[PDB]
Amino acid sequence: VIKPEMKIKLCMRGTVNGHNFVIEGEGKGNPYEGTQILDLNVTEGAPLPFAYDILTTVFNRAFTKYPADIQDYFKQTFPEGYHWERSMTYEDQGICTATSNISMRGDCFFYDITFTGTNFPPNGPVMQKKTLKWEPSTEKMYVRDGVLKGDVNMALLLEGGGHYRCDFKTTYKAKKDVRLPDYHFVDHRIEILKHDKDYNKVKLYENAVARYSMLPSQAK
Amino acid sequence: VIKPEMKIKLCMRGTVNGHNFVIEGEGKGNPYEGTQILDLNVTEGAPLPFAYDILTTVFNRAFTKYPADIQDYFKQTFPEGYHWERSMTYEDQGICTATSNISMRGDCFFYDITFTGTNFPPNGPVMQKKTLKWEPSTEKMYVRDGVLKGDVNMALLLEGGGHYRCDFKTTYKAKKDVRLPDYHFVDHRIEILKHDKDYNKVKLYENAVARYSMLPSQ
Amino acid sequence: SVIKPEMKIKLCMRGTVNGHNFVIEGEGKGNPYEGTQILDLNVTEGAPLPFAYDILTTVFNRAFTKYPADIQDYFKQTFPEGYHWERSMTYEDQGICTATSNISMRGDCFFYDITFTGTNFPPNGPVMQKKTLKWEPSTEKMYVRDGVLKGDVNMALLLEGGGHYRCDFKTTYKAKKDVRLPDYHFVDHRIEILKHDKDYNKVKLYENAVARYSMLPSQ
Amino acid sequence: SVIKPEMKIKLCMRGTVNGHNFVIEGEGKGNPYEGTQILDLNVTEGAPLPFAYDILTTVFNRAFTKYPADIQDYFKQTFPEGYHWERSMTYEDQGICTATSNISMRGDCFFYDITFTGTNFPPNGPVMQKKTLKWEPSTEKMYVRDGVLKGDVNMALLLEGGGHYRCDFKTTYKAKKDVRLPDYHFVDHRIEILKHDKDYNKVKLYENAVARYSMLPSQA
Repeated sequence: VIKPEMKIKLCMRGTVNGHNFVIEGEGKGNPYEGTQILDLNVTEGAPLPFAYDILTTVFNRAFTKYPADIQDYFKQTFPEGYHWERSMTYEDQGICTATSNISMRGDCFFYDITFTGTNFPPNGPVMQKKTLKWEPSTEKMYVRDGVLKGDVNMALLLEGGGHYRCDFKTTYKAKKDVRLPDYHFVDHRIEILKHDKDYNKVKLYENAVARYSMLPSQAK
Repeated sequence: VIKPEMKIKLCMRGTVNGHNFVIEGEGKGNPYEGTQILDLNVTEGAPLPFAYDILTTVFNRAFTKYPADIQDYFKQTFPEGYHWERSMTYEDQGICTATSNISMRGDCFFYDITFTGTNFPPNGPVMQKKTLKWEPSTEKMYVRDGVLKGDVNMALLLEGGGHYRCDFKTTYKAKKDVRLPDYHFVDHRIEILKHDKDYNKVKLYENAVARYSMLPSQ
Repeated sequence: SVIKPEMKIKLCMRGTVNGHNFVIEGEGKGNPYEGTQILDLNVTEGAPLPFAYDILTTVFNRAFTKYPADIQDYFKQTFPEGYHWERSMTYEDQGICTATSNISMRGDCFFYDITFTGTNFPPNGPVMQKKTLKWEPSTEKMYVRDGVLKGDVNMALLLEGGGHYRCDFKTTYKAKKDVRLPDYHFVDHRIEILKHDKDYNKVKLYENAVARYSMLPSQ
Repeated sequence: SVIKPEMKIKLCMRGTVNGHNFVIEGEGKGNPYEGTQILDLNVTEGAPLPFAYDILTTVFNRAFTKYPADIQDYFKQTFPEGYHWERSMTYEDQGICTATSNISMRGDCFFYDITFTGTNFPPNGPVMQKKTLKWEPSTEKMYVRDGVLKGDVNMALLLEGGGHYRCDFKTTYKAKKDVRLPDYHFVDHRIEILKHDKDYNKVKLYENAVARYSMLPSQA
């Protein structure tokens, strides 16, 4: 069902700081290698008045390299697919939510996305477009109430060299009965490969890899 | 331009726990008295699988009784209007956001609303519809960076007794330059006065009054 | 009843904020059924304090609360044995403070044994640069949870220049014995520093608190 | 260098959780460059503890971290003068703990002066009911802010029954002298109770901690 190469099509409807916008994307990736590339176009609301980086992790954990010894919640859930829900709590009290309904037809994933951003300070690094990238990260994956949660401490690198923190809490909900994983980690590195001046066109890459801890247990 | 009686029309497009919905409403109230009634209809996604109460405060601070010694940020901004943004952090990590763009044509307010709910536990009081009402509340109003913030500790009274807590942080953003208020309070009491079985049809009322502290300064 | 219309207060606080250890002693008195009280506070170790004194003030007793008769008073009925309370204070710039208080009584005197810890205040923030003027008056939401009484309050420091710096308080109040619990209600506050010396080595502090239900009628 | 291949540890903690005062002494030793250590802890007042001991364990020194040559070691650099740390621990059911530790050195021994406060734990929650099995292994995000080092980590307690109970840690580590500051990096941990007596009056405690950059390469 999940092919070695899969295409992607998406549509995000968003509001941030009261500015409405729509973004469409198309791309492709390699689910079993945990890599993917998307081409994103702002089709309504351009140019965006806020840092593009707040959006980029909203643009599918099917694209994760899972070792054989950890259950792959994400690839098991197709063709039926899954949705996810996320809260993003920034350290200056900007709060974003997003939801994404993920389906499959043929060799293509489709995502139907909403994004809301609230309460960003006008002089803060989001509304002043002071961000450079997300740092790579490690997301903690755990089962709760029969679905999978993933929490990650994310940080934007800023112009100037400091960081701006955001706490992600995501719940990933399979539309079929899959084998559930044990507690584990997904290491990520998301990167904008290219963009025009106002980020109306963006080329976006993510590498993600699941694992257990590298440290052995002593209490055994 | 804000009349003694104003009408209201609204539209909400919402998603909670992945469930999309659309609610339309109409009503009216008395802005200088701080009271209003709305009639709300679920037009898509009926029946809602969650507690209707999580939406009700999202269905306009123009409907507030302001004494003359507190600047009224809300009434000053019309006819151009204002927009607001809110986060609602529940104690069990459900997080909702909402935005509303509020305009006026004649004797009628219009609201264009989004609502997103994330990460509600499936056996919690929201997804199990165990809520009875919001308690009345006291919102704290303070100026920040030229606009008006209001924060309020909210609580849902639950079936069975006990409360479920939610922290609201709102930013209200005037579309023209207004006189800003000093720190103050808005007391509220919101109530669903009638509903049908599945809350497809709701009649909703709010009373809100602004004030300084009732305690004198030493 | 052992809560007399006039009661005295004695307290000791051991604290640490931003790594700086300190000890504060206080003595005072108030009128419990009226909701008013006065304290004289002296820093006995770690002076001068490197942070805004206002972070400490609400930790220096809900026994000093005016309770209308239709609202159950959780607090006075806990005595003579008393009660303890535990509090988290989460500031908007990620400073987080905890405090605990054990409140006992002998004769016409309350005694408080207090701890305070402050973590992660930004070095240029209004706490460590002492930019605060006062707390604003407040409304605390009181609700039963798990057989004890919780109170949550959105607090705000007025700062030099008229902006505010927000703090969310979450307190649990726990009677040493079983007592009748209240319905949901509110406690309004106004806390004020009446006098201080330049480094806040000596502070005179006042509070007024009054419980109520909502003044708005119900439909 | 004053940091020897093997260092001893002595510590005193004064704490309060849920109204319950206690004092815990400890002694042990570790290998700072290997990132490993063992402590033996003894409750000297307030025994037996009425709460899950796990809440205390990460408060019982990042000098014990294996740092690679390409990441600056904030912690080793700050001795003999030492450092202090400040920590908030926010649990998902509104329990909030703080801790502070002052870390000094004489000869081949570290000394820690520790406070711990725990507030607002629910009485039927897993803390007060002693339902915790262990912390999961974790990945702490390390970043400089205002000339000192912060570390944030998403922690989880494994519970009886197999679910997890989340806690968000925010730490600030503050050197007592000038040191070379590191770039953004990670510290992987695995903390374990190796042995304990019936009421946890005596506990033998191990940590392994290792600093790293991300394992994933950049496409930028």
